[PDB]
Amino acid sequence: SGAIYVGNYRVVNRHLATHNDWANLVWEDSSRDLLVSSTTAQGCDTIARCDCQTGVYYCSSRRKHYPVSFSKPSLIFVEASEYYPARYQSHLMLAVGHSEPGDCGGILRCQHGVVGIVSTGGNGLVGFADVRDLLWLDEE
Ligand SMILES: CC1=NN(c2ccccc2)C(=O)C1
Ligand SMILES: [Zn+2]
Repeated sequence: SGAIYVGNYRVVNRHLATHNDWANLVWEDSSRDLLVSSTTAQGCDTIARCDCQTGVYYCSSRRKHYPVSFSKPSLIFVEASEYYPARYQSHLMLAVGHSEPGDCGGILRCQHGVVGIVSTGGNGLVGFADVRDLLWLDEE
C-alpha cells in the first residue's frame, strides 16, 4: 500500500484505488497502473523533474529502504497478476530488488523528489510506475 500526496492530488496504484478515489477521480491509466484523485488537504510531496536512474525505494515486505539503479521508463511486458492479465505496462522502470504484491505503493525517490511508486514484482525485479512525466501534478 501507499500514495503520493502532492498539492491537492493523491497518486495511487490504479489496482488499489478505493471507492473515494473513483468518486474523486482526476486521471487514471490502466496501461500505467496509475490513478490520481483530488484531496481536501494540500500534501507536501514534490515530484522529481529529472532523468535520474538512481534512487532509494521503500519495500514494506522487508521493512527496508534499498538504493537501486533503474531503467528509464519504457513499455514492458508484465506477466499476469491478481489484478491484471499478462500485458504491456507503459512508463515502467525496472530495478533488481524485492517486490511482493503488498509492496505496491512504496515510493522511489531521488534528490529531486518522488520518481514513482512500486507497481510490479517477481523474478527478483521491482517495477516502478514513473510519475516524472506528469507535469500537471505540480499545478492547479
Ligand atoms: C511514504 C514513504 N516514503 N518512504 C521513502 C523514504 C525514503 C526513500 C524512499 C521512500 C518510506 O519509506 C515511506
Ligand atoms: Zn532525480
